Amino acid sequence: LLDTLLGTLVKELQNKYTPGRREEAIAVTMRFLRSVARVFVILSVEMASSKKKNNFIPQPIGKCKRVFQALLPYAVEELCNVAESLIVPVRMGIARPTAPFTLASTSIDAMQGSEEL
Amino acid sequence: NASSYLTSASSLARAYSIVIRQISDLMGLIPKYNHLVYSQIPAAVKLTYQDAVNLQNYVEEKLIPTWNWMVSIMDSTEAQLRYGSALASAGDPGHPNHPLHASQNSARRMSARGDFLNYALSLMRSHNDEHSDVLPVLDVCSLKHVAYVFQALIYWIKAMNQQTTGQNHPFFRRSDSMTFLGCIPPNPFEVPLAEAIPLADQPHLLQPNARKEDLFGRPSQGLYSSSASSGKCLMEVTVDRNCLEVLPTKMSPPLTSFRPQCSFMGMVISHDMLLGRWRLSLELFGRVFMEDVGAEPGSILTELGGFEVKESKFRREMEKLRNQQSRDLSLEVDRDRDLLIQQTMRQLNNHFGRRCATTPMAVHRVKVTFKDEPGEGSGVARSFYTAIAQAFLSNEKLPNLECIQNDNAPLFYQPGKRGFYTPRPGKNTEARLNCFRNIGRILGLCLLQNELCPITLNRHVIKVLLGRKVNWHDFAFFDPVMYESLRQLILASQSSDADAVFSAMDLAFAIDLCKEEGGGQVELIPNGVNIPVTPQNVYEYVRKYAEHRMLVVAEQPLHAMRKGLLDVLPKNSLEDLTAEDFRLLVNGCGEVNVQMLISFTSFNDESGENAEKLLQFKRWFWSIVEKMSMTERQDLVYFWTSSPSLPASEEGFQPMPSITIRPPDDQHLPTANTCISRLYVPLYSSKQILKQKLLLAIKTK
Amino acid sequence: LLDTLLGTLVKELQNKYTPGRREEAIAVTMRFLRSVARVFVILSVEMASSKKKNNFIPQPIGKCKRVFQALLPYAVEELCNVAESLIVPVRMGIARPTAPFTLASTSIDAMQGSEELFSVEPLPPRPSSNGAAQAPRSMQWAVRNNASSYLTSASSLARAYSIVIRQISDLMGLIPKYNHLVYSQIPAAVKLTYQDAVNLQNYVEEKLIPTWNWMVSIMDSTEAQLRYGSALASAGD
Repeated sequence: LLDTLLGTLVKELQNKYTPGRREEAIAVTMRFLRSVARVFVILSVEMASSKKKNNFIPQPIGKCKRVFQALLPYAVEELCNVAESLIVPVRMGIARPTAPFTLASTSIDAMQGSEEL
Repeated sequence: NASSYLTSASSLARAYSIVIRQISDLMGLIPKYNHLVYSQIPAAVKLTYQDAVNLQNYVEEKLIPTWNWMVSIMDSTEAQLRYGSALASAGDPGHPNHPLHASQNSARRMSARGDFLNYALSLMRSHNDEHSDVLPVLDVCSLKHVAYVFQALIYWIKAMNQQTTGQNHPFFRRSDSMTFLGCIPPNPFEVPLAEAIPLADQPHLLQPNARKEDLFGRPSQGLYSSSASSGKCLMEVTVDRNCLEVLPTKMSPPLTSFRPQCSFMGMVISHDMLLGRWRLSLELFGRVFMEDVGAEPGSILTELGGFEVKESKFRREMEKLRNQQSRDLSLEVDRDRDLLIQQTMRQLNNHFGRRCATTPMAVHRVKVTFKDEPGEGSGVARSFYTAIAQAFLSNEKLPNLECIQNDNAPLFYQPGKRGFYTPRPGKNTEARLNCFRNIGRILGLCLLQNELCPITLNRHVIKVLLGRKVNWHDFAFFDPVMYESLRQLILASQSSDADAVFSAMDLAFAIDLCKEEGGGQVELIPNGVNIPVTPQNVYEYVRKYAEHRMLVVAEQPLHAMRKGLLDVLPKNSLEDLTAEDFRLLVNGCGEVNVQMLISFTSFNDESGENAEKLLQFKRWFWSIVEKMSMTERQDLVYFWTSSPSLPASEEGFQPMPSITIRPPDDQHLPTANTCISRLYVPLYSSKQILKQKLLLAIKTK
Repeated sequence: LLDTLLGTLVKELQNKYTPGRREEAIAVTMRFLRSVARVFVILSVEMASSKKKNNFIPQPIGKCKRVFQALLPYAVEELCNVAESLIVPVRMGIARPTAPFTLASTSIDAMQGSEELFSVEPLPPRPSSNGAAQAPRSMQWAVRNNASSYLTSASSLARAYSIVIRQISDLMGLIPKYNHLVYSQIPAAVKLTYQDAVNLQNYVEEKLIPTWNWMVSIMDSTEAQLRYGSALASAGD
């Protein structure tokens, strides 16, 4: 399913015959990559990068990485914007206080937290 | 729960680090995009060269503000730390305000208003550089988010850089274990050994919590305004955040050949120079932020980790490896030193028997037995290790080993400082070769068995055992006296009167080696006797003599010890280990520390007396230990845990040795159990009787 | 004593015949004004401005204000520098956590604390020749650990910045009536010209621009968030 979605996005991005189609494809890809970056960051934060077994990629994180690798030039730009958004409150001294939380050692716990979100 | 600002800041910084790591991976995927993504994944976006270049420009422009922020904070904090270190060097340790004082321990022990006033006054004094004779007020533990951001940006720089990628002799060049990344090494000849390599002068400086500056000398940096007007080639001196924020802001085609190059500051940036520039900050970060900021992939704090991370990883790997094989093997050992040597090598050869070659052998536990002496467990194994180490390390003749297949002088000698030993080769018979292989084998066994083998070795012996490359500075650990003589000769060769002095000394390419190695005159080079030593080739002569005195004399001993250690420990775990780490892991701490004993000590009771008497007895015992000498210290540690050396850290002692109090009695000596390393002490009613009984107990061997 | 010090500073500031005297006098005045700003800021932070009895002036605070008025064209610059020094960590998010403290309601209790902070000795020379506990011994002074919160430190530093900015504003508002209010009554005052006042205003605005941008950004953001919340409440279920 993800492969089909990315194929449609890429095919519409590389369109010259239909006028005014590249810009629409750019906007659609931008919004989709923003959503994928949001879910990727949420899942990555909810997890712990354990060195044991050298997994380093669960199934959802792998899907997000594949999406980023597909539309790479726009994925990196959206990632830059997301990172700057995350870091602006930290480097302006306006971060909202929160309570400590334990990082999930497995993936089912990460799914439950993400699903409530 | 806590609902603190710093937790949110650190979490957001971790999210930023995750995104920056993803950006770095994506950016590094471009040079192989047509092979790693386009060909494999069915849906991919065409990528040219110009769009990749514009993409890099976009990423750099977006990352500039956070880069400036992190540079400001890091420069300011490194300046504060360096000024604190300089003031500690130039200050009086007796004053309460000195950094190296107990009052600054931050754990043993003003008002909140006073603390804030100190912080504000420090900021105001530092703004215009008026911070002299007062230690800067900072809290590095509150800069976790800065640590995360620094880690992310250093990962980015390292990833892209890796995408890009006396006489000058590598023998004289300081090795990786010698120098610090990004800082040039001190000149081997200009600085005396007392300051260039303080570890050689005082071997007793090796401790689990040791700063590499004290052991291997203080490094300098080629920075500051001299031939440098870039912005980061100027060495950080100012403390206030305003100046170190103005400085980094006031300075203003096939796709497979991208070669991304990082110019954040208008100049090519190498991560090594950044690590050198923020050395103290990174040391503090690694020592403080390791549980959290040292866990993410590609952590520089992990790569630059000290002894703690390496020892924990090695011990965990050893536990994993020794538990992966169900083959349990043990030995039969008695006291009689000649019989001890014979039975030990025979049983070790039997341990080697029934297997031909190739894969190393792994054991689960060691169960040393004793004839006519009861006892079984880990304690008897530790006793065997200590006894065999002492027997192998006795300066007296050795029993014949003619039954190894069915060389008289002692194996190890002290070339320089007392307590450190290197092999002495004899006739190079197969018996001595097998004995050296056996000593390598039991050193390996003590490595896997988490037990302290006690054979103290010279540091280059440890290098040849671990497979590193010997530098001239390692020669400084051989013997300080004639090493200093060689350094003085090198210095004198630079003088204008070098030729006359060399002719007067009348040195040739031959070495007169005494009986500790075989004796006689050995030619460094063919026809070297007829070739005198000249200032033109003084570097070559010094190289040949220094390396010859310790490397070639014993090719066969060390080279056999190499397989002796390799036949038990696979080569995977010997990497990421230095000589100091191995010495602290096998030999433990050289001297027994009272504070180290206090760190892991628990007390029980069986007499049933009141708590006051038990507390008084514990205080008396601690006072005894404090007023009690080094040889008696090793005697007491032997009487306690059947070993004379404590392991490197708290973990490594199997039982966490404890002390129990027996019902009072003036005629019963204290006892101990090595299998659990528990010391039972009677509740002596008088001080002098307690001292006498304790000294009698520790005097037993 | 303060009058004599200010008189000598003014006399050496308005001396032209001696070569190189004015620059040295300017540097000395800058150093003295930095020290005065430090003591003034510490005293003000230690205190609480109670509206009761409308005192508005403790004895040392009035002395610092007299010093600032006497050397206003340089005192305002030194106060600007002090305010920037106090406000930079707050707006750069690096404030060192501190425990909350009460504010002195009397001038006889604010003297303590300031005494222990200012009346201190320098470090003597060497005779002859959380994971905080895991820090190296030589760096133990650089690591800490009733509350120890970042927000308390940020608020206190912002309070200090507010005090300094209020003093700066009062001094610059005194400029139009400098001759009638400051020059004639005070024995030791500095002559002020119109171009000097214009340069002073430009300097103050240029120094205050960064914190102004910081507050404008934060306040516009939070106001937009609150307005959106109100609109959604009006349009919500």
